[PDB]
Amino acid sequence: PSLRKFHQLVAPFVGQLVVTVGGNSKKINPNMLEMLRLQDSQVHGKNLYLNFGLTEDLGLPESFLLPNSGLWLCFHFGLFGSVRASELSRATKAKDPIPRLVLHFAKGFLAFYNCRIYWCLGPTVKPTSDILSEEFDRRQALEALKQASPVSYTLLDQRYFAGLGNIIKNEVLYLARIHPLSLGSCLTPLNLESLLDHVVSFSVGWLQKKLEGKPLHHLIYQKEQCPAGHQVMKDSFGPFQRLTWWCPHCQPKAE
Ligand SMILES: [Zn+2]
Repeated sequence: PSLRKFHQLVAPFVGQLVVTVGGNSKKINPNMLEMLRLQDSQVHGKNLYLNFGLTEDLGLPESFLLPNSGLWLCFHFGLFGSVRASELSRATKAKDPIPRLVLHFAKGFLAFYNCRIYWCLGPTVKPTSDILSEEFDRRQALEALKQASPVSYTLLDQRYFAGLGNIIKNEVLYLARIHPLSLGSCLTPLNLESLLDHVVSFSVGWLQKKLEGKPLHHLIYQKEQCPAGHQVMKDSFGPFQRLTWWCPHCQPKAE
């Protein structure tokens, strides 16, 4: 799979609106891409990055209230991954293969075969740091987590947990039932693995909930009482300070 050819195929569609979508991969719900423009396409290290959005002059969206910057889709091509332009592949005597995704433009369409398709932060950040990307360097992440500093400070480090902000920090911390100020050296590997997995789970879940616009129920973020019902405490901590919520009863400090 030479991704240079794939990029050459994708290039004529850059700047064109997406009319409709098809395929059998509905995990990302590609119908979000309707009436959006393929604003950019780039290739870096066995991955293909496509950007969809509505950017007008000066970088402003179409309709503005004072009162986004586009979505990035990552395509990780395996040994037999491929993309087609205005044509569909046929089987080689093993029924025709079904494309994972088909994007329709007025000029033509693109079909992607045998590839992993997931949202990502984009090319600007290294995929190893990206928490959304499947190619997430969990070795690097745990090496960062085992440091002396409290877990909130390490989690907010974009070099190793890129894309992780305040809300994900608080929710992932409550889900593992660990205190925000607990040290990464003074935590069990069980809790560390649970936290690291909850990162990847809650990130993609929250992203999918936010894209579809469905109302999201916050567990501990800006909540007066925890799910169990204990009063929630609020204070500011940082390595630059940020607002934090935690339940001391649910999340002991644990020396
Ligand atoms: Zn509680």
